[PDB]
Amino acid sequence: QDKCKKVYENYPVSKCQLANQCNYDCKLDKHARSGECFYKEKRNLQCICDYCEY
Repeated sequence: QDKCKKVYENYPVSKCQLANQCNYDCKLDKHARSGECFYKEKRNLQCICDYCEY
């Protein structure tokens, strides 16, 4: 179970609404190729990073 994408310890759900945020941050702290947001729990939200492409 590698998964090019990795879940962030804890990210802001509100700011997650903006893809430019999750990516910018993910590629800033994690320095990952990219970063997107996922829909966890019933309403809660999560932010996952990306370390691959194509």
